[PDB]
Amino acid sequence: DDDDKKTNWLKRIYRVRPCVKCKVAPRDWKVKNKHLRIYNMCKTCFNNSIDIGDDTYHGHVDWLMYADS
Ligand SMILES: Nc1ncnc2c1ncn2[C@@H]1O[C@H](COP(=O)(O)OP(=O)(O)O)[C@@H](O)[C@H]1O
Ligand SMILES: [Zn+2]
Repeated sequence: DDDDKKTNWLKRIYRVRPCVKCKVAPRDWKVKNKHLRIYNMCKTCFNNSIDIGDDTYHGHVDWLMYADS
């Protein structure tokens, strides 16, 4: 099944690129209808970048969740 190719790519994508900032925690994400949105930062570093006023790492990549459009 072609959806399983997409699910294990996403599974991988998420497990091998950790938080841009701390580079150990993995990334915050959320599901938005057909897409998985992977934020660049883990939650803790994200909240901290608001406190310290850095917004250099702010951002996300969306990924279509399914093999077919
Ligand atoms: N954990 C995080 N790491 C990096 N950037 C983030 C994180 N959470 C939110 N952001 C950024 O802050 C803004 C708010 O995003 P989000 O709540 O996904 O937008 P929307 O509310 O329109 O869905 C976006 O630029 C998003 O990329
Ligand atoms: Zn982090």
